[PDB]
Amino acid sequence: HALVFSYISFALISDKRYQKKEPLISSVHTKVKGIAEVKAEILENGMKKMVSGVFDTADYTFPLQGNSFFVMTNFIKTEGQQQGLCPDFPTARTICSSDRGCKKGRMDPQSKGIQTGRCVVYKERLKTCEVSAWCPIEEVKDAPRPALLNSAENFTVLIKNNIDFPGHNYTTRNILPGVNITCTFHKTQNPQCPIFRLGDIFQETGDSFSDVAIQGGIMGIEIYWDCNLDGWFHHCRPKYSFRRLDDKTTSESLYPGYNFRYAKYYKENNVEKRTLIKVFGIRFDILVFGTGGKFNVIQLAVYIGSVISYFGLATVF
Amino acid sequence: HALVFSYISFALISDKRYQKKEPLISSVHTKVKGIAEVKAEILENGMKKMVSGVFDTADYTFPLQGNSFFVMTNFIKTEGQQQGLCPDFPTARTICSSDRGCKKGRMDPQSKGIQTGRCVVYKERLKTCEVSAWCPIEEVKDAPRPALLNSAENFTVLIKNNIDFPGHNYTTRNILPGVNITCTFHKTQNPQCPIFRLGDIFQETGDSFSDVAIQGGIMGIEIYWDCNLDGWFHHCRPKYSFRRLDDKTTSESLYPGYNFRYAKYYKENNVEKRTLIKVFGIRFDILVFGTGGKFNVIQLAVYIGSVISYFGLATVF
Amino acid sequence: HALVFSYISFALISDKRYQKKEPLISSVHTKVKGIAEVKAEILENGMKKMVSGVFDTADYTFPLQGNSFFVMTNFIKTEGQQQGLCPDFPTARTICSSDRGCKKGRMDPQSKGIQTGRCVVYKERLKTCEVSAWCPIEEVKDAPRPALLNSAENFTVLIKNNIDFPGHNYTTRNILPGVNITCTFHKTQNPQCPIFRLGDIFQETGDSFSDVAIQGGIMGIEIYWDCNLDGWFHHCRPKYSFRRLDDKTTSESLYPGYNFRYAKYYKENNVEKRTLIKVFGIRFDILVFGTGGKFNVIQLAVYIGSVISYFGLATVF
Ligand SMILES: *[C@@H]1O[C@H](CO)[C@@H](O)[C@H](O)[C@H]1NC(C)=O
Ligand SMILES: *[C@@H]1O[C@H](CO)[C@@H](O)[C@H](O)[C@H]1NC(C)=O
Ligand SMILES: *[C@@H]1O[C@H](CO)[C@@H](O)[C@H](O)[C@H]1NC(C)=O
Ligand SMILES: *[C@@H]1O[C@H](CO)[C@@H](O)[C@H](O)[C@H]1NC(C)=O
Ligand SMILES: *[C@@H]1O[C@H](CO)[C@@H](O)[C@H](O)[C@H]1NC(C)=O
Ligand SMILES: *[C@@H]1O[C@H](CO)[C@@H](O)[C@H](O)[C@H]1NC(C)=O
Repeated sequence: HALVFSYISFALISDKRYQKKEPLISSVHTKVKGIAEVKAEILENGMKKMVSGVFDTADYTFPLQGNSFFVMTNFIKTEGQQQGLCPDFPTARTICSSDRGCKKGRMDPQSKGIQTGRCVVYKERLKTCEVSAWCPIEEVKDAPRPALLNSAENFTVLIKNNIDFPGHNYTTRNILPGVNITCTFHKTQNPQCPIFRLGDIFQETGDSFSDVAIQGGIMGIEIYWDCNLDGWFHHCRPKYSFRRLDDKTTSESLYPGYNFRYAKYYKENNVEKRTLIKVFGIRFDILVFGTGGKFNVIQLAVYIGSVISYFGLATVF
Repeated sequence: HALVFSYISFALISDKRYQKKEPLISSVHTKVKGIAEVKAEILENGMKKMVSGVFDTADYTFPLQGNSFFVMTNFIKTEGQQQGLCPDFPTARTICSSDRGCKKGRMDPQSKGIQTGRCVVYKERLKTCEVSAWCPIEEVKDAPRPALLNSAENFTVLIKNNIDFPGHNYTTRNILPGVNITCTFHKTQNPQCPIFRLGDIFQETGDSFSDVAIQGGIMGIEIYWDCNLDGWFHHCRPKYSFRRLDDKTTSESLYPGYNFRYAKYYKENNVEKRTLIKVFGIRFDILVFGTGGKFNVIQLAVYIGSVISYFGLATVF
Repeated sequence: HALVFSYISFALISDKRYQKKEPLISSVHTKVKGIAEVKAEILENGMKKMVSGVFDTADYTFPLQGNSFFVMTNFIKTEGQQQGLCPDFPTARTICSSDRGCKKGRMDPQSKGIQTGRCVVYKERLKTCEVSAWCPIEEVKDAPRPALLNSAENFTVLIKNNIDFPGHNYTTRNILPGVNITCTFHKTQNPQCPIFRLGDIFQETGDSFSDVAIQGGIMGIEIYWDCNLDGWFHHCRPKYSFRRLDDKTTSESLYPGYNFRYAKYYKENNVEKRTLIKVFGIRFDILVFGTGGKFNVIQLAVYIGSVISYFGLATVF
């Protein structure tokens, strides 16, 4: 009988039924470091071109917005586009035998322009449907074989997190004072180091960083706060985990990976022009979840409220 | 008497008091499709101008940041601005009879520059207060009558959501494998289709897409997760709803609609210049709320704790 | 004895144990107003330069993304950078006595380029390690003494918040209809005014706006919703508080303040060039927390469930 009430008291102790718990408030500030040297050969419009250059922080990333940041790992440039008419890029949907194959005004999800209803030669007696759009249309080409910014895994993101508990008067930050900032997070050797190498993140989740860096993906950093605001036992430290939020579908229809089309408008020869940059990379979403706990009498009097009935039926047997 | 305890047991079953519930973690990835052909006539500075051009994804949208994305539906361009002095645009506040009407250094919330304290002619013996700013000052003109990118309603946003339950070992995604991705969400015909036409969203909420697209607004996509992590009955699917978060005030003071001023800096003739683009559109905020539920003994022993007292008083009558 | 049951009933009344509480859904829309006149003298590469110009909304801010916005308060420009080789900027780590001091391919976290392994003169027989990068390398210089956009504190952010309670059928907005929008938030004189002067925010938190505006920081706006969805007593208004989320470390290693490196690519003389803008400012994170409360029988029958045991043991004494 009494051991049953020690099981109730156990449920209280271990389940922290005596504590009030409150959802944590998270603010995030991330600063990434590293530079990537890009020397590769890439064929554009059937002509080989040499891509050489250095990429510093400004060239491959922007500031954190909404608790997530992005790291361009690959890209494709289509310079000199300008408003006009041009034959769409040859694909199963763009290729026409005669003017009747193209319907004027038609626009297909794969096309970047509105059809003109006319069939015209793209190259060497091979005709696609003419469209109106930014010309010439970007190639329906795959990303470079090895990701141009393959060095991305060697980069290091420094994460600084500030968690607040409105219910209590308690606020704290990921980086406690006086810690040795020279470190690299390790599941075991540096569980509280806020410097994270990207390749390490991809290994922890068991995903090859290069593969994802070719077409892009969405990684995810989780920060757990099981904080105890009690004077007796008080613990409040983060728990870093890693999960690949990216879907990994691998189906043209579900737009696999992570990539977006960036536009850089400029004027040349009194003409309105636009360089189009298809950008691939990993987007890192930082997910911070917390629960603050303190001693509460009302919760112990309600838990007592249930335990006194449980006690009456326990004594009835 | 016993029917009272069947009412308690009912409250348990229907209220899921036996389950532990946990807040869901949401990651969002949105890819929008569609292109808008813009041919319209718009008067700038008293002179008619012809706006013709095609707008692809890159021209009217940027990537999702913070679980929300934006779709430019209208705009106004003020090309060639450069640092200098110019007479402010004529309005009830800018118009002066004499140099005494303007105070040097004064800046009014409607003005885009600091007054020079001098009264100067803007056009045809009509004087406004001279200011220092990007010159010439953007017209205090209304947005184009029909939204230039009125085609926006025909666009389709594909939403991909990944929800995780840290408490459990359970993670899932909006798009289950093998589904027919060729679809358009319908309240009844496609409750799980993640392709959403914008016009459909505006109809569901009962707002004309054109009206909002003229001056801009903030729409809102809600995704409900009432997931049951029990082995007996396990359900975990999203519930799409639509709500217009935009205020719809219609008062100059409350800055109605959604619009922002974008700056494009460029150099011409060894001069620093800036094209100013007032941008109008709908911002789409994706709100994902979830609750995961599993069987918990401590909660059933505490609910039992209350139900045994309720039982004692029920028997006392 | 009975006073004990009035203490239980008190815990019910004051703790609102009879109510079901639900987490609030927050949407935020912020429009900032103000313009800053920048006239200052700043030395670049050992030569004095005069920075004069006006800065309107477009020049110093972008739209809210993820419930936070940014206000550039200071900056440093490095115009004309272009891909090439150049001697790194002289610092304790870049300075070399001989070619042996530099290792080819080496890249240090402070460096913005990959070393060429060669020691070259930066200026006046003082040699740094040659690197490949955007040349010339940005100066390792401190921000301007008084923040160029020191006027930032006089700016006014208008915040418009829309909170929804999915559980109930209840939705509301920060700005109730018909209120006098002409106001400035005051802890006591305007607790519901949604116009916030920045300097006021920094004073409330007890931080000098100028100091933070020199190197940058992360401020934080909190909006409390302790809403009561009961018909008897119904209150649903926001509670504005201010907290400095910024860390304030003041250690080179922890990247103190708030600043990022922005890149503006342009072409000159058939050459690829890049103006680099180190941007400093305050990022304002808007934290909205809410709890909606209504009357619930199941919660009053479970609280009664605990209170009937508490009653039995109370009577046992
Ligand atoms: C990344 O760094 C490792 C050393 O940690 C090096 O062996 C490897 O070659 C580097 N890879 C790239 C692409 O820079
Ligand atoms: C930090 O740790 C590294 C070794 O990981 C050591 O070389 C360095 O001296 C330490 N610095 C401080 C300040 O403790
Ligand atoms: C949008 O598409 C519909 C067909 O679904 C068409 O009737 C309508 O004219 C289109 N409107 C615009 C502005 O493209
Ligand atoms: C998907 O559904 C459409 C009809 O809505 C049909 O035409 C198409 O063949 C289907 N595809 C698959 C793979 O089921
Ligand atoms: C800010 O405004 C105050 C008046 O409210 C004025 O006294 C002060 O000089 C202004 N400072 C700047 C930097 O504009
Ligand atoms: C708003 O209050 C100000 C004083 O703070 C007053 O001058 C103005 O007339 C008021 N406007 C309205 C519409 O109440």
